[PDB]
Amino acid sequence: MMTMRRHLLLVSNSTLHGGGYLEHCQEHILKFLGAQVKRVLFIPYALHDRDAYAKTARQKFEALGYGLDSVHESPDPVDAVKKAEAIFIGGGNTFRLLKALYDNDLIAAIRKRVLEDGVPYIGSSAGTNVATISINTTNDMPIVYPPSLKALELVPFNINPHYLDPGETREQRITQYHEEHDTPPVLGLREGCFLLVEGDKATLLGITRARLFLRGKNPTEHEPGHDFSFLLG
Amino acid sequence: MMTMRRHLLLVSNSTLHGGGYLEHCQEHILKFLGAQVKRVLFIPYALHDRDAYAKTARQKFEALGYGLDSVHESPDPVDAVKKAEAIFIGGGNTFRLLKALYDNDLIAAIRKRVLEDGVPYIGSSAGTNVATISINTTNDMPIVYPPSLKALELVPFNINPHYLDPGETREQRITQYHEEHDTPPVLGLREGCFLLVEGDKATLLGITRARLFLRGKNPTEHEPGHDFSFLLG
Ligand SMILES: [Ca+2]
Ligand SMILES: [Ca+2]
Ligand code: NA
Ligand code: NA
Ligand code: NA
Ligand code: NA
Ligand code: NA
Ligand code: NA
Repeated sequence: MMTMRRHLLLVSNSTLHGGGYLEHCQEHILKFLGAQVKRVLFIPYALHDRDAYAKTARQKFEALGYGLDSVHESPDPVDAVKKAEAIFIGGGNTFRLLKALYDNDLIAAIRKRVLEDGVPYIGSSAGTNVATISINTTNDMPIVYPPSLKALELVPFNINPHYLDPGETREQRITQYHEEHDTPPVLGLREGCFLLVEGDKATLLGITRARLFLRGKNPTEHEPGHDFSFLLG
Repeated sequence: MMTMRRHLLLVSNSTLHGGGYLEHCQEHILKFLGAQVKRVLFIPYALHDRDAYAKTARQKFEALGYGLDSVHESPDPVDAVKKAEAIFIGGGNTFRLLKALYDNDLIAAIRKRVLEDGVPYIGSSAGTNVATISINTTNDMPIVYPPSLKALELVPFNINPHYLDPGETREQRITQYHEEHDTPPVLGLREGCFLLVEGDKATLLGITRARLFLRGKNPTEHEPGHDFSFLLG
């Protein structure tokens, strides 16, 4: 099941304005990866300049004591995922990222490595969206067309990153999704939120609150430290 | 060709805050439809409560002197489009609207009625997006998955409605689209803009400016009255 195998750190936003790349989440990255991970595999596909993206991510991970391989430098991305000790999918355009995961045959390979082999997964922004059941609640523009909005399904609910309190407001847009048939919960992570998933346990971390939307129900609001395990099953 | 057959009125936004539904565009609706049109066929699919939407649109069109039929009350939507004297597609969620046009077999039927038979088409917001080549530059959330982002193709360029001057800014999001291969121009219509297309002529109307994005180029900015015929070919 998920109990001994799933490890996810799902970050809303990579950079606090004025802060460094991954700075506000760096302590929980260290605790999450530990020293049993030596190199992280980065997926840069959400941004167009993958070389510049990978160089940026590498500088930060090397500072934290990890090597960084970018899948876009491997001749065989599936093999790179097969060998990964940890996977980090960064932010950018969520549709570009999801289409690239399908185009490179990485949906099944990443799900396998994370949920079957127990490899830790870090997402930020678009990379948090693609950890979820689907990208239905992204904020991004549909600049390309993936073959489905279904994503890695590492968790069975949706996430709206960089959730924004009151052109439809964010809650209005999420309410329309919940007009659709049988749609799953939508966890609104504000900019300072991250969700740590360890097996069947999920915990809100960071310094901002998260707003939980359920179909047909009034949203319920949740403080850092909040137990979200019930969203997993 | 388009010269004697295409008639489009593409509105960015249906309601100015504080104003009435379609009030800021009502003079150009009257001039566009004339008295040779007696009834308008409404497509309400962008919103969930289609009955309430149709009642709202009908009140406004009846005030302007037109009957209003809603396709969602016809037993055969294709037949309703075949018989329409004019088509109005209103705002709501663009993905819900486009998927519903495909689900109801209306993409080919509306293109035929407008571009081959010369029936006038009015779009607002989501209904302006679906008049274009594709919905790649919508602002809306992907709450459902149409089978393609290709739309009615009544014009060969993209439109970003409710364009917003400086979470990626609007220009940043459009610039990412133009990182993609061979993407067409993106006309940014601000809230007060509408585009009148008559055959091979296109004219910006209203009381706000429009910002034109071309792949690899600095955006060029355009005053009401501006001739956009070059975007059509
Ligand atoms: Ca997003
Ligand atoms: Ca839109
Ligand atoms: Na994004
Ligand atoms: Na694998
Ligand atoms: Na999601
Ligand atoms: Na909309
Ligand atoms: Na037709
Ligand atoms: Na468009």
